[PDB]
Amino acid sequence: PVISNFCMYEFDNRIHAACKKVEITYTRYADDLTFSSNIPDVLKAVPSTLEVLLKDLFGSALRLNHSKTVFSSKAHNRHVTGITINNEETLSLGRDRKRFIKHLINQYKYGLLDNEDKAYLIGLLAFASHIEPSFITRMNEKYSLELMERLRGQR
DNA sequence: GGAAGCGAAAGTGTCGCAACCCGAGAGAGGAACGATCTCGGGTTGCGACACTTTCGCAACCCTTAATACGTTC
Repeated sequence: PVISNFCMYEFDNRIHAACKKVEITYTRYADDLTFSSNIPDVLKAVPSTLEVLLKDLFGSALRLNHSKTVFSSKAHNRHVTGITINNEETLSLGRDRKRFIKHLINQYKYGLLDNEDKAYLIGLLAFASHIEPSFITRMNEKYSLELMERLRGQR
């Protein structure tokens, strides 16, 4: 991981410098170049810049995945490295995952959830609390506070 | 990267069919010699197709991993 991060330091620096001028923010989770902006029709030229910079730096060793270049807007689904971005411009787990978690908690309510699924639900709830703290409050309201407290356990 | 099988893709040879040629022959006419149409090989050109070569998909995962629960690369 650290070698991979260092080998892309110059690429990250040059891409960030180019993107800040055109009001584009750039992040990379070591394989996922994410570019976003509020200016329309500004992200069209980003892939060409990426290709020319990669050819300048790494030659033919590192290449973009052209089948993995996706344009998205508020008209469609928007998720970055697993976190859905809402039309309200806030982080979310996605409606489908939230309904799955709700079903898991409902199954735990009637005692139809086994130990493996219970541990999976506890891990998912911790991840949700990290990502969507308001979802925990909503589940506390919907499924009562005592049920949630017994599900997460006590120290 | 690439077993083992197998099939795609492209190139090359081959082989049968058509088209024609050329000599032999029975004998039309009409009064003889041999016109004319056919029989039997033989040659050549051509194109469909079989055969030949190369490439590429992707087993396994090497001695050599860790094992609370969840996302991400």
